Amino acid sequence: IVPTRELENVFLGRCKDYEITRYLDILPRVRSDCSALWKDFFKAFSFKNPCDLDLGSYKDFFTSAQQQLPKNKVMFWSGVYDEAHDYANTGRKYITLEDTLPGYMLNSLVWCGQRANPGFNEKVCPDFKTCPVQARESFWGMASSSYAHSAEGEVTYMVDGSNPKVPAYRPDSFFGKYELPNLTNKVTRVKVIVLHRLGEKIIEKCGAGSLLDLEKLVKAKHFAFDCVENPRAVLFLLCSDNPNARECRLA
Amino acid sequence: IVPTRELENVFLGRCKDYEITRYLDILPRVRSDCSALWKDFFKAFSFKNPCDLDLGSYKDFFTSAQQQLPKNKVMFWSGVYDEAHDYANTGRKYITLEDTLPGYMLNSLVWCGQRANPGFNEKVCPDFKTCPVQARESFWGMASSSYAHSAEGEVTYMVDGSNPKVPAYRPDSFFGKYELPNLTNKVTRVKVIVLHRLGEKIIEKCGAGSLLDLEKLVKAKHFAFDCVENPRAVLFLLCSDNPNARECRLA
Ligand SMILES: Nc1nc(=O)c2ncn([C@@H]3O[C@H](COP(=O)(O)OP(=O)(O)OC[C@H]4OC[C@H](O)[C@@H]4O)[C@@H](O)[C@H]3O)c2[nH]1
Ligand SMILES: Nc1nc(=O)c2ncn([C@@H]3O[C@H](COP(=O)(O)OP(=O)(O)OC[C@H]4OC[C@H](O)[C@@H]4O)[C@@H](O)[C@H]3O)c2[nH]1
Repeated sequence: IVPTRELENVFLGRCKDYEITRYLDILPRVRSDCSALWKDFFKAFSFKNPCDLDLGSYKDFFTSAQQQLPKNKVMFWSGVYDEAHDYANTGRKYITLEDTLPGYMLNSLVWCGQRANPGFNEKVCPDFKTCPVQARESFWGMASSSYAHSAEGEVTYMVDGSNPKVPAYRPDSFFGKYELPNLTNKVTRVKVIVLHRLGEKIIEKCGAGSLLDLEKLVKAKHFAFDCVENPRAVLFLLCSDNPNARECRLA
Repeated sequence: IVPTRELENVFLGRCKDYEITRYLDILPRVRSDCSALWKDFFKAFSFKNPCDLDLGSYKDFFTSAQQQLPKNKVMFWSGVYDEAHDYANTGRKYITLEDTLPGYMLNSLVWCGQRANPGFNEKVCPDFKTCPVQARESFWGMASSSYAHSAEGEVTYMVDGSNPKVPAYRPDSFFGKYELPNLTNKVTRVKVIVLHRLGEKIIEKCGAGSLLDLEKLVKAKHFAFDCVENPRAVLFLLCSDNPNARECRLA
């Protein structure tokens, strides 16, 4: 795995771009400036073995970078990156982690520590299947935890109901590990959107299988629950990429 | 209008973000430094009255920032910003100006010259509706000229076929003034997509009115031509935002 070149300049430029021009009437600005956020992010991993991290490593960075999130708008997603982010629509309909400042800054980036100067590796990072899980998930797991902990009102969760190999809800996804269990009593309701991919066998349904497990967990955390499969607004987005599909037939 | 804050920092950050991380497998990198782009850009408007620009002003910036564009994937749009960009899909289906380095760096920014130090106005810029035509259009007009100049193969032009106040095709739009005249013999075909917004009345149709004007122009420059109104992939995208529209009735 190749680390991102010029990591600090990419971080600092995305940061400033965001601060001044991104999600302006959608998410609040952070108090800390871009240089103070870099200091917190860099110290989490710098000057240490690339596997020497834990879930507390970026704690100071996420405290500085966390934004209050708009009630009823927070979305989580598993196995449907593209469909969830198309539907959420750059913050216009829902917020995803990828719209928040830290999620926007680090999305797709690749970085790791080293002990020798300059304290990070610009040549290679290890396959993180090689590091303990708490190190491998130190950044995105704490991102998901801090994100979910800030959610208020109804939350939305979009899942894949057509994957034979991967249940729609599973406790070991980032959602199952970091998000569902970290929703606070300021959350009222979990609304599940199940994707039934076009022209494919339906593997999971509302009220059965892992959606029923998920329903039970939601009610045990004392929230309301509802679930829908291909609501129309979402079906039309699917149809846009596959217009000849049977499900998309008009009048 | 209020100008963008920290224009240099925004421009440089967006520049560096793009360079390293954006459109990597879709559009080539430019040879120039972010600092060398900023100098060409700033000198175009700095230390001048705000309305003192013409088509020529930004010439060096656009010569530096110009990327070779993927054959057949170049899209133009008039009056349908949001729908054209949703369908083009961040470069996956088509390229728009806003996906290229200069379009990305300046998209939605506001800036203007002044003559006293620091050479730009950080308080107020005129609605350039106060400036002469060639000064209003100095930047985006020269952007559109240079973009159109680099297209090869088929190009696609999406227009609004439902605006009673503005014809689908206009010789004085950016497309008629800056894009169409600059298509080279490397271009083989102009493919028009007419949008008919849902539950609104139909104003323009292929083969008639201003689209007929456009068809004759295109063929006289020796390009093939075709035209379609709400092709299904675009329709489904319109329906996803208004699923109750009668045009969206499912089988
Ligand atoms: N957005 C992102 N960019 C990256 O560069 C990255 N690298 C690792 N990850 C992690 O890999 C995960 C994708 O694995 P899935 O099976 O499709 O589904 P879940 O496992 O439930 O992830 C989705 C949840 O976390 C985010 C969001 O809030 C959502 O609810 C990323 O989420 C992220 O934590 C990343 N996530
Ligand atoms: N901020 C901003 N960013 C942009 O990327 C941009 N692109 C155009 N404009 C301005 O938005 C205004 C809207 O004018 P219209 O009737 O919707 O369409 P046309 O006049 O045909 O301009 C659109 C074509 O040129 C650009 C692109 O390649 C597209 O093909 C225009 O005065 C244009 O100068 C822009 N303004």
